Amino acid sequence: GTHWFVTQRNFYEPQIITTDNTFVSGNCDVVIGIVNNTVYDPLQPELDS
Amino acid sequence: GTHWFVTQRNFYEPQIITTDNTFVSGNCDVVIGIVNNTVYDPLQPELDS
Repeated sequence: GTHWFVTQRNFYEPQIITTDNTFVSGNCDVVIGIVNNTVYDPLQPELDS
Repeated sequence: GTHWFVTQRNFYEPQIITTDNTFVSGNCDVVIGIVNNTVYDPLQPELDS
């Protein structure tokens, strides 16, 4: 109800959405039901730090 | 005939060669029939930030 988490189908283990846990394919205008959220980039703070 | 791609066996989905889709093992003088090409590194362009 607040933030989108990634989890396995056999158990519930909250995990933050990241570029390592997701794959970039297609655009947002194809998938039906796609939702908007913030994908965390682990390299973003490393480059800024 | 232009650039080498990494695609699935059951489906043809051209994708640029990157360090995430492959792993470095052995050398170039062992594997038979190896070809020369360029591997895209996502960390190289991010160095400007």
